[PDB]
Amino acid sequence: SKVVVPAQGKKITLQNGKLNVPENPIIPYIEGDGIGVDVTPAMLKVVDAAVEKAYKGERKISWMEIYTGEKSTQVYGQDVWLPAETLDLIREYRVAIKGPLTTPVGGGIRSLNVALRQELDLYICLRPVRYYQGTPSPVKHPELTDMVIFRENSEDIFAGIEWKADSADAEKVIKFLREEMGVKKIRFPEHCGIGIKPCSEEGTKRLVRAAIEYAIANDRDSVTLVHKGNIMKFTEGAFKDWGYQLAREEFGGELIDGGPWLKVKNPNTGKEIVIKDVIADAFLQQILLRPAEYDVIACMNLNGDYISDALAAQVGGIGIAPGANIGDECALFEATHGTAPKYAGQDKVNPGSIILSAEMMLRHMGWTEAADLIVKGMEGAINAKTVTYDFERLMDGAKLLKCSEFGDAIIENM
Amino acid sequence: SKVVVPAQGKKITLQNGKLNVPENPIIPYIEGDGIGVDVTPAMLKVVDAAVEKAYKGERKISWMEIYTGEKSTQVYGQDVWLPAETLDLIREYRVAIKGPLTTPVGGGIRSLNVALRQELDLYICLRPVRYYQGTPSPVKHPELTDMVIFRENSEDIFAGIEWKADSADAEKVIKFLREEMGVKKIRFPEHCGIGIKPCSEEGTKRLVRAAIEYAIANDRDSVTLVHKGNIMKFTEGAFKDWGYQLAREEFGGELIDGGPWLKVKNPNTGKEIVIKDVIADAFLQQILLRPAEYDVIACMNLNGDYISDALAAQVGGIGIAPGANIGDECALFEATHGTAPKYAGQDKVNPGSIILSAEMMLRHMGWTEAADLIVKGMEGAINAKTVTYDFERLMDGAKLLKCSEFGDAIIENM
Ligand SMILES: NC(=O)c1ccc[n+]([C@@H]2O[C@H](COP(=O)([O-])OP(=O)(O)OC[C@H]3O[C@@H](n4cnc5c(N)ncnc54)[C@H](OP(=O)(O)O)[C@@H]3O)[C@H](O)[C@H]2O)c1
Ligand SMILES: NC(=O)c1ccc[n+]([C@@H]2O[C@H](COP(=O)([O-])OP(=O)(O)OC[C@H]3O[C@@H](n4cnc5c(N)ncnc54)[C@H](OP(=O)(O)O)[C@@H]3O)[C@H](O)[C@H]2O)c1
Ligand SMILES: [Mg+2]
Ligand SMILES: [Mg+2]
Repeated sequence: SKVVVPAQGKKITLQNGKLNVPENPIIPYIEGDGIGVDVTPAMLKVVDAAVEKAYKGERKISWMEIYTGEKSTQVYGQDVWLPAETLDLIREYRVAIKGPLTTPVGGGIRSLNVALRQELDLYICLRPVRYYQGTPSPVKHPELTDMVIFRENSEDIFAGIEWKADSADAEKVIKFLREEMGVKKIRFPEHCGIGIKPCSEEGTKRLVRAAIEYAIANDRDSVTLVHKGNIMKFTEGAFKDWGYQLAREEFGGELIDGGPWLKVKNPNTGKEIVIKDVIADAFLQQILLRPAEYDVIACMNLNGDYISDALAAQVGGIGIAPGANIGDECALFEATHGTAPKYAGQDKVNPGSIILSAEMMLRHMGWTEAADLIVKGMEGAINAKTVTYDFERLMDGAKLLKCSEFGDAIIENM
Repeated sequence: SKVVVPAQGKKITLQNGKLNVPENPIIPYIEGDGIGVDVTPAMLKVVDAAVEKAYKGERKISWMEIYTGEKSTQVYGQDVWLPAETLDLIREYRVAIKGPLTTPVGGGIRSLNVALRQELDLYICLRPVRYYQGTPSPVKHPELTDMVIFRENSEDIFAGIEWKADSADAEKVIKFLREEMGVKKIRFPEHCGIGIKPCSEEGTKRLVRAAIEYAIANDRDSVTLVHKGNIMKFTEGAFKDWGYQLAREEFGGELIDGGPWLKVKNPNTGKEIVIKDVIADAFLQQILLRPAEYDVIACMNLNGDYISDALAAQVGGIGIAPGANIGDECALFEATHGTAPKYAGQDKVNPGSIILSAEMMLRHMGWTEAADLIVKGMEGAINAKTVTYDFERLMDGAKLLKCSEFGDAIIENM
């Protein structure tokens, strides 16, 4: 079983919290299915470029291609979707990036995107949403949005703990719930599917710990812990409580008058981070209406997904939203959208998303220089309204660049 | 125990599917907590008015006040929140309307709004969202939105089947799941809260049956069954399947090419209703972006809540959104927002919501005449931009009417 590791580079090492990043590291990349094949090459080009421009030849990346999804079955024999070589390599190599993956209906396989995340314990799904100036938006003021969404990745209904309607198993479960648990509340027990939803002190606390720290480090204004927690009192309602607990405990939360909101004092800055909560259904409105009062946000798995895609449409770029799956031993950055099964190979989709994800990646390695070079190029291209189809078609005379040509525009604006 | 039933009217009867509505019916109303006290009187005024104007004195309503929430404890002794007199009366009287209710933290009581709905088996939460012309909206084209949200009310995580983190009970459940069910997937079993999520053939099918029928009767264009069903395969993924099944089965769905979408032929009209699906997280974007392609929509409990409040902010009026809880033996219309615990008694909040809900109510009784009178008055007031605070404060010189005065403006525009 083999992936040709490049003879040109050196592994990144995690020397106790410190990510030791060499000058020529091996960073693995999973290509993708559909436009993964378009998108990815645009990414490598702009990344390699940002690296040349910034460090004037000193540093560079030995990209190692790994396999997952469609390609895995082709390379490893169709029956293999997520081989382990891939799981080790991400762990071992420390930082990895990926294009879009598809999960095959038919053979009882759960979401490949979620399989990677759960398996590698990448419990922090980091999703930042902000308005690049000149991006055609459906809302009046897309510029008021600049949020950093911290979504729990290892729990919630998203785990995959469910028994099919009428299976002997679901059947056994209902017998348990009613017979033993006293659940006189499942409305129609016959042919009823059951899903399970967990929330631990551990899972929520480790997530919030991460979120507040991001706030302190980047001097953010607040941390909003969202939860549909007045109905789900012991899962979501406990998300809120443990989060507040943590802010008080580990960070020194002072009460803002009669509660429940806290105050965390930013050591490095003197400013005080407001720790507050907002119920999920009411939050979905608050973000269209008073979006300038939210900054960093902590969520469970389900709401995090919903809030990311909701916030990403208002600021236009559903096609340019970046994402990171972060855990303790490694990290996996990714493209947050499909490949569009009709567009593959046509060199037509917006390659923004994967590009910003590499931007996030490059920043995480400590190459802050190549990072803002990429983001500046991005704004350059967009502002010059010489953009890709998805944007071009809502713009008053934008030049229509293809995927690759767009990557180029980014290099031209660095 | 007593509610003074009015000597002035006659009960509505449900004579087998046909709602026999007298000329002077007794329609019960639950006032509300906080602005329930503002809002409600505005409603009764405009309703009584619509009824005078339309039927020229012939018909009228003997309003019977019932009790739930804060008021219940006052009238019935504080310890009683949802007395049964109230539960019978709604059933017996057939149609009831309500203001906002609050649920007390502290005494282990679940949501009063959800208690009523579950208890009376009002399994259809009907939530229509459309743009009244002149309502200050945060999106560029709030006018493209005209959806009728059919949300499942008796199932989903919303049932209240959960065991607190660390309780002996949750503890027993985890032992079951891992020991007996082979669930090597609850990430941190220690101090983990567990919620339960069911979905029956029965619950989803009865909901979709209702939704499509609404489409046929009102000549709607399509029925979008939404579901986060590629991760929740046996609850949400089964919502989708059973729904399609129903459309094929009971309504005669023909396939649109290679699937999965169907075609239901509107008997009364010749037009063909498209039955399609959209995954939940992708739907939350599609509604900001291509909102004109969605019409009627079927949902489970959780997504229905999220989609209602999401759609209601884009079309501005989060404060004017109406709602209906419909079941087989009775129906309960309601105000879909809070009372704002700082605004109560100040005669300041927008009374739209409760007013439209009575509009919906009046329509359901068969008084289609009083119904569009109210909605025409509504548009009149708003268009004349002589509106309430919440609207007035985003309008270029609107006259600032108080709650009551606004009710009046509605009567002035009929
Ligand atoms: N993180 C991920 O890798 C990820 C996440 C979710 C789903 N997927 C997958 O991708 C698949 C493809 O099918 P779908 O079409 O149903 O996917 P989808 O991702 O929901 O599609 C979103 C659509 O919006 C537009 N948009 C978003 N990405 C764009 C881009 N790169 N360039 C231009 N405009 C963009 C395109 O509109 P048009 O289609 O109209 O051009 C695009 O196809 C499956 O849905 C799913 O397995 C992958
Ligand atoms: N269907 C229901 O009866 C229902 C549903 C949900 C919650 N509630 C309850 O109501 C409570 C009150 O607290 P909350 O303030 O947190 O409630 P909330 O309903 O989330 O508050 C929404 C806020 O948006 C604005 N808005 C919505 N209703 C309005 C109206 N009638 N007039 C003018 N603008 C309007 C007001 O802004 P400002 O507050 O800034 O003025 C309003 O208070 C509890 O949240 C909850 O138990 C009742
Ligand atoms: Mg998602
Ligand atoms: Mg709601």
